[PDB]
Amino acid sequence: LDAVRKRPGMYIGDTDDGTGLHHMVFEVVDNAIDEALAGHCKEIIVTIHADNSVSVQDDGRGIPTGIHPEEGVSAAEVIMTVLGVGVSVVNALSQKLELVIQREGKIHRQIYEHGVPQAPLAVTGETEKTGTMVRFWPSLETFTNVTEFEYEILAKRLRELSFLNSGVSIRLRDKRDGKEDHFHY
Ligand SMILES: Nc1nc2ccccc2[nH]1
Ligand SMILES: N#Cc1ccccc1O
Repeated sequence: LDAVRKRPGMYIGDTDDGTGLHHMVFEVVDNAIDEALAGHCKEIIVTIHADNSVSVQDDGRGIPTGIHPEEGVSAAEVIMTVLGVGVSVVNALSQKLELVIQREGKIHRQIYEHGVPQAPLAVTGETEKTGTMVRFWPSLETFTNVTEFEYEILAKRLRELSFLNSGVSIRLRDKRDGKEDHFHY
């Protein structure tokens, strides 16, 4: 990930005018849509939190948790840390990122800071549900001037995605002012 950290703009887009900041969400959403497509209920929830973080939840199968035989860490950590630019870029450029995977009857959690895992992916509980959730706090060392998410920019893109990925439900929620949308074709 040091190649990303060296020139963030070349991977995510302009880090001063809001372009890159919003692209962070769209990259995560791309992965969440793929996950939702492979499951039964086919829904994603994008939430803008009051503290300027964003979470993306899917109801897919959960991304794989087993150890990657080459890399020697969880397959989930490989997705988050090894170079559509990929969600590893989002991770590298987030001051904090929380991953939650529900899969094979277990809840798994991991925290990253600036792309660095704070501990290995760990089982924290049992669950009947399946899916993946990522919440990320964009790094204010990287993203300047426009540091807050504009609802309308997210809504515009998610609407476009709902037509293309027809039969995937996309919910957008803003916890700052209560605004919400439900895109479903
Ligand atoms: N604040 C801060 N920025 C970082 C960038 C890369 C790795 C660790 C870091 N801690
Ligand atoms: N959110 C989300 C997500 C789903 C699958 C793989 C990576 C992700 O960041």
